[PDB]
Amino acid sequence: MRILVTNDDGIYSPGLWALAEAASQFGEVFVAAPDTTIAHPVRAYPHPSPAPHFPAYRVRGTPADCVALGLHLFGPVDLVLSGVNLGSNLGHEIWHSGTVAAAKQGYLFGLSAAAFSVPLNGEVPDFAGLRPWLLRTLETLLRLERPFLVNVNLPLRPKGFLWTRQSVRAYEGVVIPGEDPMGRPFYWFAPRPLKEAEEGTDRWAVAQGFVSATPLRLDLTDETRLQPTLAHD
Amino acid sequence: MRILVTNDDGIYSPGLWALAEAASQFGEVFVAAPDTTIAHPVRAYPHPSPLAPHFPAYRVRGTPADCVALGLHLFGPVDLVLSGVNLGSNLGHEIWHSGTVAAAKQGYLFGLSAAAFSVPLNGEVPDFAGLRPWLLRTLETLLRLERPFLVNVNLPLRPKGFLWTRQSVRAYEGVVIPGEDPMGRPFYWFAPRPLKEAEEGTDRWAVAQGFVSATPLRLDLTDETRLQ
Amino acid sequence: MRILVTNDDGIYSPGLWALAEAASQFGEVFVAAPDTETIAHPVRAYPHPSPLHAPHFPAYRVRGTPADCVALGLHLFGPVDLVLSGVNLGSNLGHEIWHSGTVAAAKQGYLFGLSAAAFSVPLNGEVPDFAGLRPWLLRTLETLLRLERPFLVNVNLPLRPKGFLWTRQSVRAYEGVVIPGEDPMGRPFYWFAPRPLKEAEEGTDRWAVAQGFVSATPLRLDLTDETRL
Amino acid sequence: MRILVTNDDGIYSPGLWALAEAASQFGEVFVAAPDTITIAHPVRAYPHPSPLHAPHFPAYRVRGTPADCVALGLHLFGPVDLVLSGVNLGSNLGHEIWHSGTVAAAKQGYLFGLSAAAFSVPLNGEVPDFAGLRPWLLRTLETLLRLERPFLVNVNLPLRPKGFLWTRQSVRAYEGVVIPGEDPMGRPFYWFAPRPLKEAEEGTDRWAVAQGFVSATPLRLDLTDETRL
Amino acid sequence: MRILVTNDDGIYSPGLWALAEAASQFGEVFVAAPDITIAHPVRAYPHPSPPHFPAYRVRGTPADCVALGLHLFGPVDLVLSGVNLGSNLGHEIWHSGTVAAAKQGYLFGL
Repeated sequence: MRILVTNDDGIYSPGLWALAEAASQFGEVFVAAPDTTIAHPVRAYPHPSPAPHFPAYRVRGTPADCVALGLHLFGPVDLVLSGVNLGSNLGHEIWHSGTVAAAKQGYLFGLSAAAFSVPLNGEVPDFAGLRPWLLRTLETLLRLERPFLVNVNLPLRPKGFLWTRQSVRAYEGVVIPGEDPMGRPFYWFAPRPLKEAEEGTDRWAVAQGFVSATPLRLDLTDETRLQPTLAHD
Repeated sequence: MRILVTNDDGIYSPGLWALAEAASQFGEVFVAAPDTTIAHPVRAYPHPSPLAPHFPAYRVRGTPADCVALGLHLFGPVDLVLSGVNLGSNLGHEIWHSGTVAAAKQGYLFGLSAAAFSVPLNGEVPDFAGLRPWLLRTLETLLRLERPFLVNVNLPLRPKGFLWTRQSVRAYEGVVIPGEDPMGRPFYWFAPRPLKEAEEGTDRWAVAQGFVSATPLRLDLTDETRLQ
Repeated sequence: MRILVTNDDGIYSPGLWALAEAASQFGEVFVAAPDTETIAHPVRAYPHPSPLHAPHFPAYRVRGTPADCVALGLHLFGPVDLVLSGVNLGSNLGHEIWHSGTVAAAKQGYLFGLSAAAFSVPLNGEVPDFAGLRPWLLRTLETLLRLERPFLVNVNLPLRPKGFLWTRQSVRAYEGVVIPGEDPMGRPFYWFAPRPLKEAEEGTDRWAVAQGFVSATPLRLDLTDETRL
Repeated sequence: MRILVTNDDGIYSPGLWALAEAASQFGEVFVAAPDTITIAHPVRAYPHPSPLHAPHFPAYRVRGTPADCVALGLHLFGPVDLVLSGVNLGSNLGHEIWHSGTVAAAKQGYLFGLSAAAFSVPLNGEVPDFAGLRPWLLRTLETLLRLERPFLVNVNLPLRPKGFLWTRQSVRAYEGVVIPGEDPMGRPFYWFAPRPLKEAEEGTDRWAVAQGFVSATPLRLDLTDETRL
Repeated sequence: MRILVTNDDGIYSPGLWALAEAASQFGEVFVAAPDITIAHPVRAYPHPSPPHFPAYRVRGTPADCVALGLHLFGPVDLVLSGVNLGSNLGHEIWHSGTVAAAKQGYLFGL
């Protein structure tokens, strides 16, 4: 099988190259990464892979742009992988994730897809010690009914793997006033969750030391509110 | 009832004032809007509501989410968070990265009822003197629902109805066509297009039929049918 | 003559309309601003209903940068004599002139061979009154239409101008102030609060505005320092 | 002498590390580059281990702008005698100098007193061979270290250099070419394709790199056009 | 495409799997089989299918299985009911539970 690897941090992110080297254990691997709805032009320049040579392209566009060009230039492609993003993509963060959107674009194009992320701020992800678990994870996804759309968060030092649901929490909008060093006022926006992540959620799983894998949906409709509204006698 | 009003087009967008005006008809309106992820600092300066009655307002040099948190601290408590009226649609796959929708969701995450308002664009501009009747009718409907609620609303340019809808979810084809600019440089045309037409009952379908579209949104992106 | 007016705040900026209105009092205006707020690239525009009817002039919102506006403007209303850019809601003084979008549109004008002027009014805290500034804008636009053309000026008008003043760019030195801190959550960070060593000195644009005088600084394109060459 | 190095492509660009290594041949090098305003703003910074195989470099990745890096670095490392910025992937010639992030960081170095330079290399197409360019960065740095301090220079190295040259910025007039066109869907749009009236002169930075010579241009901060003042 | 398969004989009928298996030869299959219009409680239970198509045993009627089938598995493009051990011809069509399930499917838009 053939795999397209992209991300949203750039063609130089070591997480991009760690994902591609790991994807290569299961198939032909091709890379298309970002430079940084309507028909637009996209410039794509061949990029030499800094490991087993991977045909790569540097795209002047969005990650979704990469997936589309990556399928054109490298088709056929059976799977679309996005990451590994330097930074988590858990709970409410899934919504806005660029990494996730890349995988979602692949699913919308009919392929199977998965986003991979690791937490930042402090220690940098050690990709050598993460290779085993990256591999294990890929081996599992590859045993799912296709196509699939999955969101993966790997902790810094994984001890396991778990299928998770998204953490969904309420917050109290904390606004704390303050003044900068030179006198100018401002507001410190810092929302705190009203409770701890329940077990079974992606956030929990990563805090316990497990690779979290969440199957995503494309439909945002709240049918439990819609259906009753649409009913008649 | 106290209503916080915001958007993502800017304190200067007419869409924003059309909505605050319409919301006033149901309660005391407060406005907080963007100027143009974790504990971060944000600035906010008073702003005179355009002249229409006066609305306490603020321009926030941050995100629509910041506006919502900043509005609840500056005019709290609040009963409802309305975001829009956005100058561009927010149907289907677009809901995902909607700034307008982002603001409303923020209010929801704070225990409040919320709704985003969008009017389709890229051609002509909306007439908010004509849209007002449909806006009022829509708010009136929303306010009868059980609280809290999270609804996404799209209004066609000149509406002739109203439908509770579901999100249009469609598959695509990665149309990539080679080409060069009249100057000589090569490039790739990316033109994604849906494998089919929007279905009856979806938001996209409703709007194309001249109807206002109202979709109740879920916060959980988890696909439970692939988890169990 | 014919005058193309743009800005970088967007087609709904009160400052854009104040400048077109203030311009139409010296010629035919044509607006082309970004609705969005260097190799052949697609650019589209849409007729936009201008809010000015005294007189009414053709407008366009462009899905592109301020520079795209200038270009599309010149092809849509060509030929044009003067390119105006502003009024920016915010100042564009001193080091700010470097990465200023407002100034950039005017600059793009000059390279297309026209005369150009960026206008800006300080903000932060209070909003300008374009009603009261109209006198000074007009007086300011007379002064520029006199100048040997082509020209490229950067105008800055205080909130309440009490005079004019041809000026020079303030070129101060700073010390990089950095203080450790920690957001409410206990997280550490650093405040990077740069502050100039001395005050603006007379003749400088920043000084002019502090005095209540409209500042207008002619600009040079060549950043080359011929002395050390 | 101590040297601070940064860029705008990020802490992972291999150009940041080639410049840093070339710098190390002249003194102690410290790095602060983006993980990826004038009012006091918060800036995060985290220690970042240098390359696995090469001299050890004390470095920091910062969640801020290149200018922020110059400031945080000076606070975390500095005293520093020189601020280097690059090697930027892509060039920074003629008009580009204004809206260049690379030049920007250097510029910030200057405003702080310290001497500084920016290095850029033409990209798009074939990537640069930093091992083949090392001899030229070393050659270039030797020359800049002779100039009287403080100084501020912009350097562009072609892919395969064959000389050096002290240039002046390549200024040129452009024409707003606007070809009408349509995409596949059938949608209409305007192709804005800016094009210079005449090839860059000589002794200009753009001209040199075209011949194959490294270019270095000393820069000014003052944008005022005195002759009209 | 995706397919929902049920019957009115129960989850152990060979007919049901002989149908699910033939159904999988054209798309993703999901099986929901048995154990009024007013709102009634329905329980389904994860059931191991004997290829491998996800399945459920539903403590409910066949209709219930199509309803539940879609909510726990759906969306879906087609409903299949059977194979029923026993014919459903002529006058018999009127009261067939096998046909009633496909009917519940059509009335649902599939």
